[PDB]
Amino acid sequence: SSVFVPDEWEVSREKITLLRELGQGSFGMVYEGNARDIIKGEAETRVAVKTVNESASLRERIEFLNEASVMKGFTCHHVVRLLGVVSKGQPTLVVMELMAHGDLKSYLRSLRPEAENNPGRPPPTLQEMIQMAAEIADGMAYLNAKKFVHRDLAARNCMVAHDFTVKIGDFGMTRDIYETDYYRKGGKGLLPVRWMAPESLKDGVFTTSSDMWSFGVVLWEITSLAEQPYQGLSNEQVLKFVMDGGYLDQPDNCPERVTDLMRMCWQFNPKMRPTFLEIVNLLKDDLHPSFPEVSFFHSEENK
Ligand code: EMC
Ligand code: EMC
Repeated sequence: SSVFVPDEWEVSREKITLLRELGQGSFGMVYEGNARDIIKGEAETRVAVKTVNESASLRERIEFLNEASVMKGFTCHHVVRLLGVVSKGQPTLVVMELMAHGDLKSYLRSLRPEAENNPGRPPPTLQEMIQMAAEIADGMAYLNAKKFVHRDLAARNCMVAHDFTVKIGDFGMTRDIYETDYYRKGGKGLLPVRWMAPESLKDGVFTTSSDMWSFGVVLWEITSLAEQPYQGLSNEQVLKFVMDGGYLDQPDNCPERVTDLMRMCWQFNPKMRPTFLEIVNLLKDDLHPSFPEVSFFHSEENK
């Protein structure tokens, strides 16, 4: 059932130029490209362009476009957004905003003291960490408001803009440089075990509450510059540790307010964990002045 985006979201094919491949997405390759006159005030804009694999069935091709129509309804400064779609002709293209600094996991790793790709920037300050935290929690609040359960929130699944704003978004690369971030629990499916709440591991259920747990892990990744959670434990060990009530070690030289927030996320009982809106409420008093201008939290949409 092909459901198409509004006229405003259709992009003339001639306005998109694919430049190089960024990597694999759920339906196929993702490319970095240029889109002309796609954003007001900009003659050209760097974008990420998704396509469906040429081996995909018609059904999968239709599903690829229908998903873009869904993603079209996710409009929040703290969520990577759909800029447009070339639905007519082959191949169909879903144009997404390109985050200048890529995913958060790779960005954090580049900030390490001896990283070869170190931007010449210092690891995030307390202030920047709290800002990132509120942006992530805010985008997740928006998504949860849309009844979306991420199921794989992690720094690898967040992206960094040119001004360092962190947004919820990923192309669909479970298998990538981060394949090791997933494990076939019981020889079954690939699960992001080191990011999963104890109840998800034990019963396979995922909720916004399990998303909150993962959010705590993301905060932890910011503090550790994205080390592997429970790096000293094997996948099997992580399963037992976490199901037994274990959680990550409180980061060093980090305020009680922050570590406590992390501890709340890691509450064993999902019911005891904060909601994403509560997370933002908790950090709202010390954020960049633009925050109220763009957050779902301070929006008329937060109902
Ligand atoms: C303004 C809703 Hg993120
Ligand atoms: C990344 C500051 Hg506790």
